[PDB]
Formats: sequence, C-alpha cells, structure tokens
Amino acid sequence: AAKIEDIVELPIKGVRAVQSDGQIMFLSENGRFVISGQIYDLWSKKPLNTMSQMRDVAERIHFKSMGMDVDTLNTVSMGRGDKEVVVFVDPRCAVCHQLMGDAKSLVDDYTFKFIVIPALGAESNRLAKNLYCAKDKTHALDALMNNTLGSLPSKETCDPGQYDQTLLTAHFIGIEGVPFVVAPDGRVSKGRPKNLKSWLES
Amino acid sequence: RAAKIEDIVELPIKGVRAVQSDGQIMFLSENGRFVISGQIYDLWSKKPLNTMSQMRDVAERIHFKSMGMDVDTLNTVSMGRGDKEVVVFVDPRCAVCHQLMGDAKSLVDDYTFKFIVIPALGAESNRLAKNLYCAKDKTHALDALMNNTLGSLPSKETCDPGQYDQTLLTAHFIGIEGVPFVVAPDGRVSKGRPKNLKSWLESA
Repeated sequence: AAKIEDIVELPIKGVRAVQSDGQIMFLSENGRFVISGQIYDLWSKKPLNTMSQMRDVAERIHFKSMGMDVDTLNTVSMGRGDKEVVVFVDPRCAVCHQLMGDAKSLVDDYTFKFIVIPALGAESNRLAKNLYCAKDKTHALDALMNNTLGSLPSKETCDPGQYDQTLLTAHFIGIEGVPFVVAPDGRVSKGRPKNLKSWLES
Repeated sequence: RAAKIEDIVELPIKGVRAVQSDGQIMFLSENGRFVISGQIYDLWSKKPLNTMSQMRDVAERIHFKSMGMDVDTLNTVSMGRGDKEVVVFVDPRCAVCHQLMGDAKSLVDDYTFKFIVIPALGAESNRLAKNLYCAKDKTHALDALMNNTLGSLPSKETCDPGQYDQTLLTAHFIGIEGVPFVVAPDGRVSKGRPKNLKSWLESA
C-alpha cells in the first residue's frame, strides 16, 4: 500500500497511440503533450504492447476479460445459441425494439443479453425498475420487447434509488447511446447495425 | 530520420491525472482504466515535466512566451504603462469583461494590460471583433472596445478575415475557456474575473 503523495489533473482531453520508428507514444488531442513509456489496461490486467492491442481497446469491449459479468446487471436473455451477444437498450427506445425483433430470427446461433438501462430518463426509469422488480422474469422479455413493462407484477420489497446501477456501470465503462451492440468477438456497434446477421459473424 | 507514422489509434481516454507514488509519477486516465508509466514532455514549451510542481504548473499556469505565442500578434489592444504584462481574453459584448477592463484602468502604473478580443459569444461579437481587426487606425481601438463602439471604427479598404476568427480558434486550441479569462504576469490563470484584481495580480 504505497501512498499517493500528490495528484494533478492535466489539461488533456484525449490520447492517441502513435507508432513511428519502432516505438509507440501517447500524444494528447491538441498535441501539447507526448508521453513515452508503457500503457497498462488496469481493467483487463495487461500491458498493451502492440498497435493491434491499441486498436482492440478502441474497437472492442471484452466483458469477461475485464471481469464484468453482464448477467449481474438489469438483464433479460433471449435465445439459446452458443455465441453471446450483448445489447444495451432503453425500454422506450423504438430502434432498440426493432433490433430485438431482428434478433428473434437469430436465436439458433446466438443468445442475446439485453441490458436494460434508463438512458432516456423520466418514464424509462420507472420502466427499468418494473423490469428489475418483476416477480416472474419469464415474461420480462416479452414486456421489454412490447413496451409493456409498466404492468409487470413487482416483488413486495423492491425500491431502488433513482441512480440506476446498470446505467452508472454503462456510463463508466464507456457505453454511449442506445442501442449499443457488442458482438461475440467483442466488436461494438454504436447504434443498430445496418444488417444485424452479417455484422454479428465478424 | 525523419521517420513516418505507421499507425495511429485514438484511445478511449478523456482525461489524465499525474499521480505521484513511490518516487515516480504515473499518468492515470479519468475512469482509471489505463495507467501510463514513463516520461511526459510539454511539446509547446519544449521541456520534460519531471516533478509535481511542474505538473501543477501546466494545470494552473499559461506561459505565452515559453510556448512561442506572441499575444500582440492576436486581435489585441493594449492599456497602461506598467512593467508587468497582464493578458485578458474578452468578448466585445461581455458586460463582465467591460467591468474588468474598467477596474484595470486604475492599475495602469503597475501593469500593461493586453486585451485580446475574441468573439466567444458569436453573432454580433464577430462583426465587432472584425471591425477592430480591420480598423485602419489602431490608436482609437482601445477606447472603442472599452466604450462598446467598435461598430464605427473605420475599416481598411480590403479587409475581411472571414467567418472563423483566428484569435478565437487559437484560444480554443490552447485551452482558454470562457470570458473573461485572465493570465497574471506569473502565468497564473483566472477563469472569470478574480474577486479582487489588484491583489490577485501580485505573484503567488
């Protein structure tokens, strides 16, 4: 337990990994600062040594490698396929509803984890709570998909705060917007894929 | 040498803290996902930052001369006679800015103020900022800026610096935020008007 003697917030709003002359350096967004050295992904517990690895953290999210179990979040599952797809959705998000529709034709190859987050506020919170508190989750999936979550029978003792953990977690780990799809190989789609089936195969 | 850049990746990092522990200074991202171990260099001032005072310095201070930025080359008007230069970024329609420039008049024996005009509030401020820049006779610029009469300053015959103000772009790039924005002689910044300008201006 080494103590931190001092901490200073630097005027850096962004960082690029830049490869040149057998080295990878870290250059700030307005180009004021360059850092020479080694970067370590504390969440996945590994050094990033190659540009493929830099590309990987920009492009992919590996929940298991980072020790994040999505089933512990406000999650409903659809399908029984051997490859797992993650989708962050708002209960009121129509594009999300459409995505969940396209996914029904894919349940033989994939198991979709729909992570419900009240990204759109107000009524979305009330809905996400109804999902989180529903007694019989076997009907949660259908209610989420039909925007009928409001009617779901609640557990007697279930009253979360307004700051939804799944939302906080998503915000924290860098999930932006809904729907947000993470393919089995970790590739992220910020929005609904043009064609879900093809996008999913790699 | 020189060598080409083979590859570039934008990393998911929105902020960086310098963190001192066990005799080294590490660079930790805003959500704690990444730590960079190694050496940071201020490319604008052309020096290594090796200590926490030096980290604090880039956090707290802006040193124009050291970064090769001559503020007199921006859209700038000067007031006063003092041996110490104070820099203030102002929008021509900014009431707080006007009040600051006003308080500054009582300090001209000790300081020379550089009022760098930026149309941060856009629209009508642009035309005013243009009018200053294109004023043929700059000896009346200070008074026009301070009396909010830049609209009437006679312009050079062929002068239209365009829709995007160079001073504004420069301020944005180097990270000057809001108006007024004060930089003391010792480089210390104030984002807003300091409570008392006179005392604040003295070295600290």
